[PDB]
Amino acid sequence: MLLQEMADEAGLDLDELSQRLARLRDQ
Amino acid sequence: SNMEKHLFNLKFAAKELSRSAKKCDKEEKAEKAKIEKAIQKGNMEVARIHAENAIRQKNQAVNFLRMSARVDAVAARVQTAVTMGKVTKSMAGVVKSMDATLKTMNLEKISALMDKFEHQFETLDVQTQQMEDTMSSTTTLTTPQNQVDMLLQEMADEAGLDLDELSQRLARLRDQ
Repeated sequence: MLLQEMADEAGLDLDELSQRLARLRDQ
Repeated sequence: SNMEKHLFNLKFAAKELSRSAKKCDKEEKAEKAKIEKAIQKGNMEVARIHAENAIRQKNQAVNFLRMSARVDAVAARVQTAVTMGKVTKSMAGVVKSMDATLKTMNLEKISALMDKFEHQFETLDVQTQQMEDTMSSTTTLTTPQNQVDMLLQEMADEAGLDLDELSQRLARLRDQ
């Protein structure tokens, strides 16, 4: 987040995941 | 830089050749006068040497003038080059500056910032309206509506241009 913010400033472009993995584990 | 001083030297040599041609011209005049004042005394050789000297002065003068014109043209060309080079350097500088600025202050950042400006001042309008409502509610006894209306009507009739029972009836309705 810090890098993205400071890139937007300097002007140049560059949890649910684990939950879904848990879903798969339960499956 | 070096080109500038070299240009200065070129123009110096140009005007030097010019003044040298003028010097040769005035020397030609002087020799022509000396031959006049010498031929009167019956000197043929002295006149001859004076004459050839004058012709040499004239020829060298025209040559110096031609050379001066050439060098002036060359120096003018070099001046053009120097000025164009300064312009090019300045344009490169502003190009670098604009590149840095645009990379820093891009179009997207501009748009976002301007939208933020707009929304901020809309919020400020809301604030002003809130304060308007409150200030109009507070200072209401000292600024009735009927009084100001009567004043406006009277002063309009003067300047010449056209523009309790209610609550009692509402009370009647409330009682009904």
